[PDB]
Amino acid sequence: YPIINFTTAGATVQSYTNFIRAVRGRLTTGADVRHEIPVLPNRVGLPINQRFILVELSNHAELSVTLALDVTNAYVVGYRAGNSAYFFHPDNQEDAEAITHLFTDVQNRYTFAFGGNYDRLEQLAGNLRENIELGNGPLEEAISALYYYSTGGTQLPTLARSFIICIQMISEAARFQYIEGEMRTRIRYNRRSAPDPSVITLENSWGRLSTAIQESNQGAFASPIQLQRRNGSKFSVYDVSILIPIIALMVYRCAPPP
Repeated sequence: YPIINFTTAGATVQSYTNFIRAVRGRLTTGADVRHEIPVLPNRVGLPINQRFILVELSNHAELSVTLALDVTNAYVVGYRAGNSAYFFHPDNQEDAEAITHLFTDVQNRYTFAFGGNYDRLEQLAGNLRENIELGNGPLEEAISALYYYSTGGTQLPTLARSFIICIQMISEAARFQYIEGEMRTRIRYNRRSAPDPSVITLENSWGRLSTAIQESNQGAFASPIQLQRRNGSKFSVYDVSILIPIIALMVYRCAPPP
């Protein structure tokens, strides 16, 4: 499976940008595009040899971890740290069988009983996304946390918090240039900060947005979608046009019309 590398050690806006750009290139072929927005591969009939991509994260502490992302939704399905790999609770028999194709040579394999969805992770973390700082420092720390979990150096709440950081800085950034932009800002000024409502709402609305766009009539939504500004004020999206600079990838929702 394709591997993309990134390190928090000496990270810059440019190195982070190249990284996210590479992730997007491995996530989608670039064949399916709608109203200028790339669509991730349809999971139906997708060969298992093209189902995942690996993201190896390293940090200043010289510690590395490898996350496994599902190309059909950009989810982080699990990770390997040394001789141990951990997977989030599979959701269907298909996903359960699919992850056995990852890190096939790790000595110890484990499957968590919980999922990687935010509601769950925030619950185990004891903190909501809005109270979890993001940036290069948090990422660097998240990597170490993930690394020492198997040896008992990381408590579950910290592990969950770490997943929340990685998922947003990798998967969400890949999905939205607007969140990749938020992370670029954090790196550029070396400031760690929790995601504002604009980031939070985009993250929660990815599925709805992907579907609205794909089912739109020549780009116009049948029903508007409500997002939030940085100050938390509400604003409506009635067309795909306004999302072009915001969403970089969509989950496959339907076949494109003639």
